[PDB]
Amino acid sequence: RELPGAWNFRDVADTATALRPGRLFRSSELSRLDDAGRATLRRLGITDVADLRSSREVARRGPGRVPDGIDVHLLPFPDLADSINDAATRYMTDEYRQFPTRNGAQRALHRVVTLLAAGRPVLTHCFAGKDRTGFVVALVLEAVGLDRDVIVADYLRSNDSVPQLRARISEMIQQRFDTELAPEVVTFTKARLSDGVLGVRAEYLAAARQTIDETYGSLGGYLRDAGISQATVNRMRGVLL
Repeated sequence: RELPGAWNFRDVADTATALRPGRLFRSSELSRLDDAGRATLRRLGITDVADLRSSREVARRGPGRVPDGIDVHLLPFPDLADSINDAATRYMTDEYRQFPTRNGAQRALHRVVTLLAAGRPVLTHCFAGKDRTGFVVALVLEAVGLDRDVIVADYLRSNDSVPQLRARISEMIQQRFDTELAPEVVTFTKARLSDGVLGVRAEYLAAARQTIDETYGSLGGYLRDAGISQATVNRMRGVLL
């Protein structure tokens, strides 16, 4: 259930029940993991972490406080930083729209898939664990043949963490003279900590997915361009399903 010191944590198999449990996990950043959190990671058998945070985010928030025996792979993916909170919806949709072509997006997907295909239990995270992470996870799941509704079910679970993210942001702001704020905090604060910026919606993920088809022709063409072979996909399907 819990990963103490982090939030928005789950095994993807908790939702996508055709997956083997213990293979693909997701969460918020791990920069405040505590002793109980480190023990949870060891207990679950996670050997690899994919840290999708931008290097600014990593600089400010610090490295994931993981136990020994876990390889943290730095895979920077540009962050989402610069009553109508239809403005938040527009902004977020446009951010997702640009995900596929961001510098580092293909690199992150390539490494996550490569690790999974090798039989490594992997935890993928960014800052809030909902947008960048939600994109990468969704493509992984689609690559192994899961239906959209199952992918979206797991993606939307990040809405359950919105109160916890809000509390975390307030605490970061209180500590802003001790630790510089991650750039997304500033943008989310401007957006008046909307549920539209703190949460997720199926329209966001669908915008990114549409851009893959428009730019690369298909998901297969995106995966190929990202150095991911069908052999690797096949191995990943065998490991995950």
